[PDB]
Amino acid sequence: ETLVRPKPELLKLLKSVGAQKDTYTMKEVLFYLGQYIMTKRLYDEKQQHIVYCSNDLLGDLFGVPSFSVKEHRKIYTMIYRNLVV
Ligand SMILES: CC[C@@H]1CC[C@@H](C(=O)N2CCN(C(C)=O)[C@H](C)C2)N1C(=O)C1=C(C(C)C)N2C(=N[C@@](C)(c3ccc(Cl)cc3)[C@H]2c2ccc(Cl)cc2)S1
Repeated sequence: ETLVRPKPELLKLLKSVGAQKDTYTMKEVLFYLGQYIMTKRLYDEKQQHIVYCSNDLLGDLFGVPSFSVKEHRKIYTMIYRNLVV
């Protein structure tokens, strides 16, 4: 539905997992974010609800060393701090 426009650095991250537009639905952003987390192993097998993104571009952009996958609104907050008109 509605389109969001990533800042350059987030756009960089999305493109590193094969994205090729300037604008995306939130659903597409989360798809690519998932791909990025899985292909970079940004988690620990013993804690499957936590993304560990400290010392990764993703942590720089989201401004946190880890976050919970069950905390959806905060995930949207962090994405929105990386969005532009
Ligand atoms: C944080 C990633 C977690 C840890 C392990 C792995 C997982 O369950 N498995 C399944 C079990 N397994 C094996 C080897 O059998 C592996 C450990 C892989 N895993 C995931 O697959 C998850 C995924 C992958 C598709 C990325 N997601 C999850 N919530 C998902 C469904 C999700 C959560 C929140 C929101 Cl808003 C949207 C989607 C998705 C995801 C997507 C984007 C972001 Cl930023 C965070 C999470 S939980």
